[PDB]
Amino acid sequence: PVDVSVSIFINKIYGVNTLEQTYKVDGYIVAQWTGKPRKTPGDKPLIVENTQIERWINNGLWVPALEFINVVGSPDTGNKRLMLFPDGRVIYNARFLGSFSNDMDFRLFPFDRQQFVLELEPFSYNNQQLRFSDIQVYTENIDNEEIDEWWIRGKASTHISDIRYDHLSSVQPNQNEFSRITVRIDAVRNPSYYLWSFILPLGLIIAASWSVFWLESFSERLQTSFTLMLTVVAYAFYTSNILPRLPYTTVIDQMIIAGYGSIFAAILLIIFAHHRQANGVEDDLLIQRCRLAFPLGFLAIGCVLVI
Amino acid sequence: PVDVSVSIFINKIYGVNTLEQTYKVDGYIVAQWTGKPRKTPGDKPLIVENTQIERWINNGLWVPALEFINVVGSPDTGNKRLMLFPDGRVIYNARFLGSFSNDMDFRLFPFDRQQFVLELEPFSYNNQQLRFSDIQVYTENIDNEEIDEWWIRGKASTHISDIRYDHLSSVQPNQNEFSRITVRIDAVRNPSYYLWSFILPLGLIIAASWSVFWLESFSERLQTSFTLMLTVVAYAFYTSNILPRLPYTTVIDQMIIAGYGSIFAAILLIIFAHHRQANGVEDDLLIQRCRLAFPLGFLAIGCVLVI
Amino acid sequence: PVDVSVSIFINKIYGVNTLEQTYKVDGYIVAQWTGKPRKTPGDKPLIVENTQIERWINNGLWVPALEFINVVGSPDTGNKRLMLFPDGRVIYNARFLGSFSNDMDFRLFPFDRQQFVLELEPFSYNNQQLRFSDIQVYTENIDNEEIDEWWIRGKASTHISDIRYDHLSSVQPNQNEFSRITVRIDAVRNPSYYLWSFILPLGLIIAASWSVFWLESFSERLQTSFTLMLTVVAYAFYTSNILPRLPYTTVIDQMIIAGYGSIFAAILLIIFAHHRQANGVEDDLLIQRCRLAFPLGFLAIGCVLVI
Amino acid sequence: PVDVSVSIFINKIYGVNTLEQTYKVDGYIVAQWTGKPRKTPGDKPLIVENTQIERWINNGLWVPALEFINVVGSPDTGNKRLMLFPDGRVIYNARFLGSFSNDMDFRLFPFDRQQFVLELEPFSYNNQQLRFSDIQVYTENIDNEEIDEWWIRGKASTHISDIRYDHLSSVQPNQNEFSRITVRIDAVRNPSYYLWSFILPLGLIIAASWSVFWLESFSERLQTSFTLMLTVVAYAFYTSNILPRLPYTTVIDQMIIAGYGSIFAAILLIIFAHHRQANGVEDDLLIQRCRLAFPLGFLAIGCVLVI
Amino acid sequence: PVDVSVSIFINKIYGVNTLEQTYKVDGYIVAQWTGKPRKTPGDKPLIVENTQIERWINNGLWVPALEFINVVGSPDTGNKRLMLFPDGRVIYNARFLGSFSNDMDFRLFPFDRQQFVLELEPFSYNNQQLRFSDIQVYTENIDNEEIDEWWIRGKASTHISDIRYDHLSSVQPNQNEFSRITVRIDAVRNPSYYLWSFILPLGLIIAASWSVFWLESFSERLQTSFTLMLTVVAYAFYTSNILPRLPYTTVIDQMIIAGYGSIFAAILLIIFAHHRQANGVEDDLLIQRCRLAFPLGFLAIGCVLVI
Repeated sequence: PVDVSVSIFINKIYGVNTLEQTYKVDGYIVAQWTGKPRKTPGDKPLIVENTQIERWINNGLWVPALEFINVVGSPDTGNKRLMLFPDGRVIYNARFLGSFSNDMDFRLFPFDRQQFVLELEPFSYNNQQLRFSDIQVYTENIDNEEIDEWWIRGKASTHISDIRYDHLSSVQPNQNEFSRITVRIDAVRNPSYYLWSFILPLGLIIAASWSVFWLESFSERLQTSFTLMLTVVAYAFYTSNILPRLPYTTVIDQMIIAGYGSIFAAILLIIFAHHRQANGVEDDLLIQRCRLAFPLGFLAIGCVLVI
Repeated sequence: PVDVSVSIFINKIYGVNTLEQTYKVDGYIVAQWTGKPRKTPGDKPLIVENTQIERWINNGLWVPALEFINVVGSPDTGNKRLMLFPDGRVIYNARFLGSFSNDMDFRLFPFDRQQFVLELEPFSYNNQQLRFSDIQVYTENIDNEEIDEWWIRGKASTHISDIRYDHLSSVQPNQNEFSRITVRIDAVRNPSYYLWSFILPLGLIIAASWSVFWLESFSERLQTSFTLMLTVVAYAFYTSNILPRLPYTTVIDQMIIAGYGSIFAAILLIIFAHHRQANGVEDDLLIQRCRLAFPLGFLAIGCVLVI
Repeated sequence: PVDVSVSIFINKIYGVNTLEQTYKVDGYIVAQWTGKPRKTPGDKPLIVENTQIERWINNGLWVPALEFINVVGSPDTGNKRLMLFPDGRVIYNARFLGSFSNDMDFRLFPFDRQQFVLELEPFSYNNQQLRFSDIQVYTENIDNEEIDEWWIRGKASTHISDIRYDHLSSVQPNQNEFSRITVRIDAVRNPSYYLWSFILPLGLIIAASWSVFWLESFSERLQTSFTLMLTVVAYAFYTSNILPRLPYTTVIDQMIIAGYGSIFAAILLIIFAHHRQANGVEDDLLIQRCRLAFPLGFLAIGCVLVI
Repeated sequence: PVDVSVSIFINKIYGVNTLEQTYKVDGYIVAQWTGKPRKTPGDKPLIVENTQIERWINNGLWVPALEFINVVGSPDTGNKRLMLFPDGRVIYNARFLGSFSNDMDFRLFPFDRQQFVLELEPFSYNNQQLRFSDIQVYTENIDNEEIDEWWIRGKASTHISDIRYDHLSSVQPNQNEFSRITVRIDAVRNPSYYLWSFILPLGLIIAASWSVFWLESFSERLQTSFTLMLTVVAYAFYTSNILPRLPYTTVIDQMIIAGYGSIFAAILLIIFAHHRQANGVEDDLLIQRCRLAFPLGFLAIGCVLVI
Repeated sequence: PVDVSVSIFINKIYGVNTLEQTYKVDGYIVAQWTGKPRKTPGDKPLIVENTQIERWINNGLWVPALEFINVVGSPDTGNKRLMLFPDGRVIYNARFLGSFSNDMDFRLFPFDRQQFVLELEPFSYNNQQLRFSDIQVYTENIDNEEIDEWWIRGKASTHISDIRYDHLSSVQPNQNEFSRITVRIDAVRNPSYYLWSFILPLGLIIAASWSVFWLESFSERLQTSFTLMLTVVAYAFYTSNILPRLPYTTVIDQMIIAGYGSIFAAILLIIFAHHRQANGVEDDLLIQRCRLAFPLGFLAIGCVLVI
């Protein structure tokens, strides 16, 4: 087995796609291994760039294809370099920009943690193995964080391992184990924007919705909630058109549903007060004064949103 | 005829496009067949990656083109591999990401079932036939389902068959039958998000629309429905801007239409009550109290939405 | 002149772009012609796939470039095949996905008819002519129509002809006529979704707008139309954000404008009634009761929308 | 210097992008020049298509690269053709689709004039010059204009000239002048859709906003303008979401701002009338009757929108 | 070390993407260096265009790959040119369109300053160094500025330097320093559109929100703020759907939040006035007349938005 050492430099992690559960990574990859020594011009190592690499491979230079197990589509690679040493060893250097996949849970929306992952594994060779993995994620931990969308809690953690494929080729003696590098980078979302521009106003609006009980008339109390209704709908619109699309409800999504319910419960009470009596217009003076039953009956149902 | 055995590994099914009736599939394809034995370095099978395959084909290596009958556009293929065995046999291994087409009915929207399909068939050869088909869909049935948009029912069902082309080339003796593999994967949509964030509020809103009859005045009853009107419009907007575009009405779409109608029917009654009398302001005390005729006259018309 | 026979198989017509007046077509193209006989391995016709075709052309195999006169950009071509016959003849088979252009009138919007068109013409040769054209549009007429956006009237109509180019090269003897195949496929839009989700509610809303005249007060009548105003605006928004963009007004667009006008005319009358009198608050009892002058004065102006 | 004659056929001008100031052009380019005579099979001129051209260039055929000075990105080129004449001359024919840049002023929005421009100039050669330029813009002036977004004045105006580059290579004797063809096509926007669907309703809405002064009460007059406010906001939304994005205000944009102001001025007057008195509820009978001071005080400030 | 002189011509800086912190740059790059003299046809320098450059590199012509350290993805390069001089020197000329990355702070939104940056560094060679950098940004400072989105303060400032890479290859003697050119161009945003179409109306709206205190009734005062609420929400929607997406709050964003708060504070006061008394309907005549406490209590909290 050939010992291949891998170094991965990560430049930029961006463009998360919530629906597809993908994210974009720009970086370099470096692979080193040793082959039989060679005569290089002078005795300085030889440099082979881009189009020329192909030529050396035709004359039988071994350059194993390393696959990103979890790229969606084939990465855009920039410059490629072979550094051929006279003492045999070989260094492959290439820049890449790729879309990568991972299981991503967005349920705690505005405050969710996520992990960006790279998985490197040789495409054709079970033989030849990964010596060691190094991830130079030379961004910076707690710096421009508030200028950037995601806060990195790395550095990156690595993990070389062996993957067994059951249903393999017609090869069987013992060629079903491939060497796999797995990089993980942890991150949390920058919850600021969503608190101040979504959670907050949603609160104010839901709260204000409660001030319907301090209206004198019944005709006032009822007609007004039809406007609070329209308000939550507009806010749902605004909220859902700007927030990331998902197949499940988020924190915010539930708040909105709550607002919908609070306002509908009120309409039930408001109408009940007016007809649970012993006359015609005896609004249960006590009930129509649940101007406290709601606010904290909602901050009770609102502390079971987090049970 | 050459016996070609195909194995298809399916990594990710994502990005459904409702309007175009397409979906994205990332995976590997493996084809094996046997040709006349060969001298391979050592006697170990020979590996040929990417750019080199082209070269071997120039020297007359037969590698038949296998077409995805139902890809829209040409798939993005990652790494290619030929494994050449000394005892003759040949294995072709390639990664692919492609957009695939299928008839898709989205009429039951939030709770629709769908089937993702691959169709493999040789591009040029009626001769050479498909030995057997294997689909390793190594995701997992009922696991992270609630993190993912689609729930897979699978495993995949396969189907080798023969397709006859009537209008063919100038070849006629009997060369109009092609071997076609057909993979099918079943799935249902994750109806959660749509129930709690769309169906529910739409219900509340339509229900609340009925509380218009518990308004004392007529001026109150009528003026208020103009707001309920605006509310349904807003909700239609919200609904249609976030939901997948289609050329037909869905479940939700009908609910919306229903809301439109309920509110328009009420406006008719509300105005009729006020002028079907024997004076000037004799609102049919009985009629203006169809505060039950509607809710269940709608839950009757609402059980014929599902007849 | 060489006799070239063309067969075009059409798989999918999708992705109409209203603004650019383009549509997407996926299919195969087949060209056959006869050249000087050849020695083929065995005496079975020879198959040449993809990359190899290029090689044969280098050794002087004539394969004339057939251009799609009306593609926007250059088509994505999948697999290519040369079938070389020993008795001379040659068959070119290629899959294609392209964006095609045609004059498209969308003025009758929800119920417009359109025609999808292919135009094939040799790129360099006025010599060599198109023998006959066959379009196998093996979809199905009136079948899944209600699952699909467009209903095909077809089958396709063909028409081989000669195009004369005035301003041509320095060639003049008589080399300005090119053989052009022209395929046409007719289609109508699936007007369902738009009737039930747009035309209908727009009607209800415009109608309901008329119930403003059945309000008792003047303050009621006027203040309320400001809400009907806002409603039409919201509906315009909803309507225009979901409907296809165009540089002209459609049917629906006019309805919307009508709604705008009806509501503005009403505001004029409502205010006129209140001040065309002999006192201060003598609303022309007769006029404020044009609760029929509008509905049918609009179904009169609404039958001149179709004159 | 070689005399190169250029002819440019323009098929389609579409996809204007207001923000980037770019537009899309599909067409053919034709270049002709004369080199030393050649032996062509027969004595008929020779045709060389696509992939073959590259080969002839390897054997030392001179084919100068003509650059589109103002393409954004590199054009998608379809078929290429070399027509090699026995008497020396050479014709290069290629189809192209590119995105082109030009200074574009969109300030008169719905009625702006624009000019679509091509700029052709040899990439490497100051030597060799452009003989003459011909632009066959065979669309049609005033024909389907109302089906198309842009109305072409044209025909196209050409202009061959010499561009001097100051900071040039290490070459200095006098090699800093390049031959540049510059095509211009004039066009005006199809202002229909925007008049009837935007300018008009905006008018109606702004007008109707004035009918607030014909409300009897003060509570009526004030509360109602808060709805007119909301209406303008909605109309701004509708307007800005459908109109082309720009970094400056358009005609329409100003109307909107006007509506905003009129409504705010009214709220000032309405409130002023109610408190500029000698009691408590003495609304300046005269002032509250500026039901004419506004409409024409706005058609005065509205004729200084065009000073 | 080889002395490489670089000149960069910048044609267009466009398409800023706020979320990804990237911008688009179209331009030319020119590299010059000197190698061993050569025999050129005649003694005129030799020109080598596009496809041919590749050939010369195969015969061992050294053309070092210069990487844009900060491109996202790999640039689209148009025409390439080698100018080979007989006296040895070599000039490389290429057009490029690329997406470039930089730290971008958008917190002062409508009036933010930004800097567009290019970073050029040899891909493989620590040897060979950058002689001098020249950026010809031949646009124009304060000219068509009001037609363009961004105003350039330039001209461009350069900075050639040495970057040390710690974790490098197996090379160690002293080969960890690479020559890096860094270009910077300064710019400010054209704040017009946003002042007149966003900041202004937002002001009017927030101001008008204060006129709620000039309402006579309490039922009037409270019911009306529910409409002002809905208005701010609609404006938030309009605002956020048209403005650039970011992970933080901007100036405008805060104004919006302020409007939300002002309107909520008012609802608190309005309700407090009505129940802080010695009876039932004694609205603190003094308090309900904070028609000045707010406007300037907000222009006080509004001058701490800028502390």
